[PDB]
Amino acid sequence: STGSATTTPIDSLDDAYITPVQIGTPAQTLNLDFDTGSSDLWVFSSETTASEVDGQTIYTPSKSTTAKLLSGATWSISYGDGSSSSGDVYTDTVSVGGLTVTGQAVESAKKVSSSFTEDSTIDGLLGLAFSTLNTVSPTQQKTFFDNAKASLDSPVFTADLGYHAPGTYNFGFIDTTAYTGSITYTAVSTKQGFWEWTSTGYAVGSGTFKSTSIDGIADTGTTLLYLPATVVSAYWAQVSGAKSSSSVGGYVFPCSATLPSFTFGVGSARIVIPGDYIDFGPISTGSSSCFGGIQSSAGIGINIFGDVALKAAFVVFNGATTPTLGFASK
Repeated sequence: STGSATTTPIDSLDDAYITPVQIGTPAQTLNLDFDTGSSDLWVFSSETTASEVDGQTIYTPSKSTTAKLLSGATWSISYGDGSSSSGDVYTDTVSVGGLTVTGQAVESAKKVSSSFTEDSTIDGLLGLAFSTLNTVSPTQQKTFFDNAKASLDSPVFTADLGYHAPGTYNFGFIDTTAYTGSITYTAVSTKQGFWEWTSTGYAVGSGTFKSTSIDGIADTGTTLLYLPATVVSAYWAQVSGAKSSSSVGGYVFPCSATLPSFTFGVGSARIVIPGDYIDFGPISTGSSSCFGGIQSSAGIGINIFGDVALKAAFVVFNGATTPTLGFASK
């Protein structure tokens, strides 16, 4: 089997991407944030504290003839951005782009943090990291991909995120028309539960490539590119007037600037992030100070190849017995 679904930016900045997901019988379609940095499929629901729902579409398990309470199971998750959610668990039928999993754990939120409430466009998350990170207790549950894997034509999914435009998540096949050149594959460590890999270096604009190993995670659920402070300083030094602002929470730059590109290495291959992908717009409405899309990972504890990086590539998440990651230009 295979599946193919379009993923759509939630706003004009590509702050996140939503993908429609069918849950239950009859189907209830929710728009979920596919997150290769976590491993829980959780949704706003009829159980979510009413004051914490503000415009989201909810899953109502009592209206699904295939929903079953997973007795005694609870979940609770905290994300790197400080947000969180928790609740109980159903199993139900879940379909993405024509690919169906029966008995998928659907984590129903009883509580969500303010950031989730305040974002009316995201109805929940669909985790695509390794199932070892799943938070369900006392019996850990499998991700949608893990459940689908054996049925897929090939044990892979691909992320093809757009810049200020829709893109595609495919399951079970590689669309050879979706990228240019070849796909370069690189080793993955699953030791921390992430799609963790090592970039071979970087360049800023038309500058020379610096060969240096940068361990980080391919994370579709993180907006920005978070890299070591040395790398980030080298980038922003090429933008007149750019500075790190403790008050704002990162590097800012004059909105009148033209940003240089940023290249990262995948083995001997190179992925170029155009400068415009690095612009996250005014820090507040009407400001002429703009927020940068490349930020320091110092104090995160890990480097994160988030959407800024991934949307410059066609990315293969290869879930073979020994997982790997592939990157192609597009």
